[PDB]
Amino acid sequence: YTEDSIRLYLQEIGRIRLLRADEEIELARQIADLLALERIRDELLEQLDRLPSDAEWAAAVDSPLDEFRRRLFRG
DNA sequence: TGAAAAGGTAAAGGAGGTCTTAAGCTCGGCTCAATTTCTCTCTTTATCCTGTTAGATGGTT
Repeated sequence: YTEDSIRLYLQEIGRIRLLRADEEIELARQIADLLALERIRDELLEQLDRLPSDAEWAAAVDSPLDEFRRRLFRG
């Protein structure tokens, strides 16, 4: 039960293991997928002048709402 | 009826206000160089935004 705040942040950091290069490549692919999906949604926002619903966004990707949502989560 | 006793009138003179000029000034207008604002352009910075590919991976006092 330390009072220092920086040391607590450093401990919280140390509870996470460094990535490996293959892990970086794998995560980078999912990040790119998320970015493209976000760009599409942004297009729906311009078309709808409102936030698209997950169903409309899933419809914009021709994807089942479950599959789409899980892909979004992974990203 | 005579006689105070007050009340008038017509002057002279003064006191006071109101007019007239010779001397001088200074004051505004008029011109006319001689310039400070103003308002456009025409730039020229002042400020903000985005990106950067060797590898790096837990503090100092």
